[PDB]
Amino acid sequence: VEAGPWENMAYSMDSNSINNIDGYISYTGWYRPYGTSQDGKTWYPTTVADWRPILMYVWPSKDVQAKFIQYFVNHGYENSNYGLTTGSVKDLSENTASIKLNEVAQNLRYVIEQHIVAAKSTSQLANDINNFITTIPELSASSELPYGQVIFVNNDNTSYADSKYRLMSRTINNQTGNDNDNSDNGYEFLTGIDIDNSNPVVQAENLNWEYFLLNYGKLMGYNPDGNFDGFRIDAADHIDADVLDQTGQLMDDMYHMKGNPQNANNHLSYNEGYRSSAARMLNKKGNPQLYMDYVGSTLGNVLGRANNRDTISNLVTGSIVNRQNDVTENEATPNWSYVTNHDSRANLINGLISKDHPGAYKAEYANQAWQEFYADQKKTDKQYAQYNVPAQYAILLSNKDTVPQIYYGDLYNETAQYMQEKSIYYDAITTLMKARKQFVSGGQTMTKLSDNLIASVRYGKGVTNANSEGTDSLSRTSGMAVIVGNNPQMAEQTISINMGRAHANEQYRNLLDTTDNGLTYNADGAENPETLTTDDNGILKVTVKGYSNPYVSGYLGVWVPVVSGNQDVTTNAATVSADSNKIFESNAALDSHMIYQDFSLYQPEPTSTENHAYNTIAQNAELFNNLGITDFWMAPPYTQYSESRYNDGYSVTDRYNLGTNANPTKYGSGEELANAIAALHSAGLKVQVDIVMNQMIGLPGQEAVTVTRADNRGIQTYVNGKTYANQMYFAYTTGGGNGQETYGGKYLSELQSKYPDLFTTRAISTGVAPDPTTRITKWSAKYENGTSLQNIGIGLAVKLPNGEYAYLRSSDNKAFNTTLPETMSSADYYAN
Ligand SMILES: C[C@H]1O[C@H](O[C@H]2[C@H](O)[C@@H](O)[C@@H](O[C@H]3[C@H](O)[C@@H](O)[C@H](O)O[C@@H]3CO)O[C@@H]2CO)[C@H](O)[C@@H](O)[C@@H]1N[C@H]1C=C(CO)[C@@H](O)[C@H](O)[C@H]1O
Ligand SMILES: [Ca+2]
Repeated sequence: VEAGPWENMAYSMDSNSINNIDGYISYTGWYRPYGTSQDGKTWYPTTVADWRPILMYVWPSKDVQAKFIQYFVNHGYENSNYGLTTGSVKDLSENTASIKLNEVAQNLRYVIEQHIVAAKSTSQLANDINNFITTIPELSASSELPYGQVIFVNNDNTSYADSKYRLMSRTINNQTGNDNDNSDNGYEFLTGIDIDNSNPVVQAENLNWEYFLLNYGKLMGYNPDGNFDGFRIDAADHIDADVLDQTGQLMDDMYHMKGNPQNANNHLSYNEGYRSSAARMLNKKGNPQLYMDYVGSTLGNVLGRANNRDTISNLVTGSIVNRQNDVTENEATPNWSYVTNHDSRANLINGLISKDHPGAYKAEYANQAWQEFYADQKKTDKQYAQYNVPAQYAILLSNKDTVPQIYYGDLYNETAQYMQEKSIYYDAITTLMKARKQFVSGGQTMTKLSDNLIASVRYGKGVTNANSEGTDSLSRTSGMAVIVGNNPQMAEQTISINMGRAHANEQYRNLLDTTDNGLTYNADGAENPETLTTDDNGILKVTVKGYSNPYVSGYLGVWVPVVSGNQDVTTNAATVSADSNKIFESNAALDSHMIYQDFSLYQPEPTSTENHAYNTIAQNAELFNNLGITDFWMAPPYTQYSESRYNDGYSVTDRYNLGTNANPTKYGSGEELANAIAALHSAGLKVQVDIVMNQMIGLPGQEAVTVTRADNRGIQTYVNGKTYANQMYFAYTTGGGNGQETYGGKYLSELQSKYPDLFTTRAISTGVAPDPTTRITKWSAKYENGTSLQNIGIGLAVKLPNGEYAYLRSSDNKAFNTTLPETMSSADYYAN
């Protein structure tokens, strides 16, 4: 038998003629048989270009084999001379005899080869195979059960991808496991390939990564200054909280923060979270990072809505700090707060999209939403945009026991080129920002006046409460009164504001007041003059009413002491702590800080080198200082997934490549980053990097992994009554770039030498220390909890009829012996 069906065997038994992922074969995959035939008699050898889809030759069961035959005969491949018509195959099924189905399938092969020769290509065949796959539940992508995630699990078939660790949802107070707080503590999975931050080797790699960022410019040989001072921690509610302990440990080891509030405050770190249980967690740990406060939502519900506003009293209570009469130090949870951030603006725009492209797929256009938003922002009767933006900032910037965070997109038109266009709110917000540096310090009292209308008073540096004498020389000339109403039809009336007994018989300047059309900064259109003077007890009598304009819907008024010139009420941090077990303490020295978010998701790509965000912030370094900003939050500077929607930094490909001249990020190059940070340092600011330990989206390398269908907590779940566990999945899991290759684990030896305690301190979740003996030069499933569903499908893995997976040895892959289906391998099969 020199010519025959034995030529269905693979040309060679290796990767050169058989598609495989880690040795495992796919039903969507292709192979090169030795030869092919269009009639059964004449057989021709393949060249290197003549490959065929495996679904012509092998199937997961007799049922699918019969449905393959039936489908192909019904969709173009009918031929009565080879026993293949719509009624000859109509009654085939899984119960049909095996040799009969094999014979019918062999005849179809000949008819397919006739089709191939008629078309001079396999293009139509490839399309028919893909179309057939979608009609089988088990072969299509829909087998993975949208929408959600899968967890990677242990299996001897995917032994390389095994793990002892994968401790899922060890988040916030659930570090130990054991959720007995009846409170929202967050969950492991968000979106993309979830990094196992429970793995000791990964925990060591995070410390490496953090050390790299903290010494960036030095280690790259760029600007020798220009290294990051701290961290904004992304997705802190969705990572094993061990890494929060270990970040704090590293920073304390490097910079000696436990002793000195000065050292702590110069290396400010803060955790992104939308769950109040994080406050408790951080307090128990001595506050290694700042807790993200929820006063933004309160500000939006009370001042920002069009109609159905919450009562003005919500501003005193609706926060991690009660500010009805806040006259103490070191008691409040050290926190950071915001009027807006990049996600808040995004959720506004991404719901305006739902009206413009109604229920449709977004991925395509919608700058029309922004044109609508910009127009709406200028209107009195706003459809979509936030009301009372300046008043929201006035409250945020005058609040005690917090580090306020200003949003780039509230100072600038965020979809324009970087810092090219100022927002309508630039004047109001920057006026309040400079006034903060000059005036706000001391105890806070928020007094309700008429169900709408609240006076928020700060008593000045060294003035603890309303009855105190001043201790500081600036006590007399410091403090602020912020008047905020949220009823645009409020009756015109007079009000009495207690400035404190330290401010008796004192002249106060009208810093900001409301007019018919907007705001005034020299009392021009207002109900009050340029200056008012307190009575003998320090009460200020002021006139107020409802207004309706683009800036104010209700009332906004701000009063500060009359001063001889330049003033600065920033309190310098102590060089010895009050507690010593605490890292951060909510006091006047922390309250003197102020964060600036430098980016938006809707920031454009730069049209020139001069429009690179890093170059623009190098140019404007002194402006940020002049505005009273001392803590610069920079966007994630990492290399991005090319097809990510916003190009923002969160969809990470390479943790260590922050951009080159040839291949910059959205924000610029690494050398530009180093210069930018040095420029900010020269202006007197500290700067922190957005660090993203939760996920890496868009790794290019595929890996054969064993997976189980899970909810966002990483526990197995059911979807419309269906589930699966221990299924083979050909997921995109492997990569990291040349940055990970060259810098991954590079500084673990140095860290071990300098700070041995990093790798002997046992983590709470695991009970073992970070492991510096393995370097992560490349990411793979072994260091991953799982992934969001990748639209590939679960039932493509080729199992043989005996039950075992089909495997192909190939130099890298030596887990098992080579065992392939008889149809494309066994000479002994074809001998019969
Ligand atoms: C995008 C953001 O998603 C997650 O935060 C979610 C909360 O999980 C979710 O509960 C909701 O928060 C509200 C909460 O439900 C409610 O109790 C309270 O009254 O109000 C909350 C705010 O309105 O919505 C937020 C987001 O809108 C994660 O916790 C965040 O880490 C995540 N942001 C990060 C992470 C990624 C990568 O996944 C980036 O896409 C994003 O830009 C970055 O900021
Ligand atoms: Ca996670």
